[PDB]
Amino acid sequence: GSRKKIFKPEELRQALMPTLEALYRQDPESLPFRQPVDPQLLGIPDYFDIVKNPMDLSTIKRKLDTGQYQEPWQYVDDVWLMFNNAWLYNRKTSRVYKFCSKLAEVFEQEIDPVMQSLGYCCGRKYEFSPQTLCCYGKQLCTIPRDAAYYSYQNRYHFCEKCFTLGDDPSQPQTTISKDQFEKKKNDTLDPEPFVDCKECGRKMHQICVLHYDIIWPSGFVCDNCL
Ligand SMILES: C[C@@H]1CC(=O)Nc2cccc(-c3ccc4c(c3)c(-c3cnn(C)c3)nn4C)c2N1
Ligand code: NA
Ligand SMILES: [Zn+2]
Ligand SMILES: [Zn+2]
Ligand SMILES: [Zn+2]
Repeated sequence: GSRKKIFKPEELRQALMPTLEALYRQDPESLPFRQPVDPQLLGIPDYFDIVKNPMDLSTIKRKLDTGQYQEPWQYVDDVWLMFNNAWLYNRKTSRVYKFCSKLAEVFEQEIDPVMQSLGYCCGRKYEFSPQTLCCYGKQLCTIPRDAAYYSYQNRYHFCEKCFTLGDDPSQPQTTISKDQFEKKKNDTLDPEPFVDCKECGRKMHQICVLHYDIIWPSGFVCDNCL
């Protein structure tokens, strides 16, 4: 009897379908996304080499219609899987890529009040900005958002101007082949991390619900469960 919130299918369908309809309403931008990708019909036979888990509006609608989502973040995840597949497969200059970006703008403007009506802090999946990275070359030096840099193992980073590795003064350093590195751009957004309400079990964002002047020695409890 731990007060876990169980979402019934009709609750999720009634709340979330208007956000899906807002995407469907976009003409022309929803047109590439209204049906499952058919690589042979479209003439893109390499599609499933790149996209391992396809997703589209019709599949999301069917999942809502048949109760396949236990909680609304799974719906949010499917919407972003659809977007991320298209941003990966298609070139930035292509119409499908640009249409995807329009759909994502619409979704971000629709999802927060809907998720709030379901008891959540908001519906935003990703952090607002790429995290600032540390540059190994200098001590002061850091890599800001949208900056170019080099990275081995997604661990050790050098800004391009600075570009014998170690992560601690006592750690014996190792020589790594320069240009074993990959050049990257600091433009990736990570998912906003969660904390679960210990009563209802809802996943809430740490940044949304945990404040600099509040402690939770016995565990986080959301506003509606207090
Ligand atoms: C998401 C899916 C697969 C994908 O990642 N890239 C892709 C490449 C070529 C065509 C389409 C595609 C498929 C179906 C489509 C369309 C495009 C369009 C369409 C309408 N206007 N424009 C520019 C494309 N309508 N339909 C039903 C497409 N989209
Ligand atoms: Na265009
Ligand atoms: Zn939030
Ligand atoms: Zn540097
Ligand atoms: Zn709660």
